[PDB]
Amino acid sequence: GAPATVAEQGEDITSKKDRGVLKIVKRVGNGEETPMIGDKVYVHYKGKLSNGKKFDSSHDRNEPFVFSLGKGQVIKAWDIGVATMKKGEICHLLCKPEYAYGSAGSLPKIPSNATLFFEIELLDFKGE
Repeated sequence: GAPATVAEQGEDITSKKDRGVLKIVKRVGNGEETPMIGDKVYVHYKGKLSNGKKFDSSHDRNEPFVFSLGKGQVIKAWDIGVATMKKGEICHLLCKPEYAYGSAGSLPKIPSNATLFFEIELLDFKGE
């Protein structure tokens, strides 16, 4: 499945190269511009435990998820991963617990020490 494919083939985009955040681009985005730290980023996402269990999707509500890039409003894996995306890009990310919810987890959806999979679409980003 997609999570295994990221574990096997994904690019390690962490600075530490600890395989904490692994990435596969699934659809190429527009041009060369990526969001800057502080930009408001607008994403659609489908989130799964690494075992394939769906835990969330912005599409069910048809409400893009919006956050300020690099501000720690989201799990580290997203601050890292989204910063590498172009507008219109879809990627797959596989995220070790150290870059997600750690040993604490986020019950009831996310157990302790969970690796998370996301398919993320960067819909847009704004200066503000």
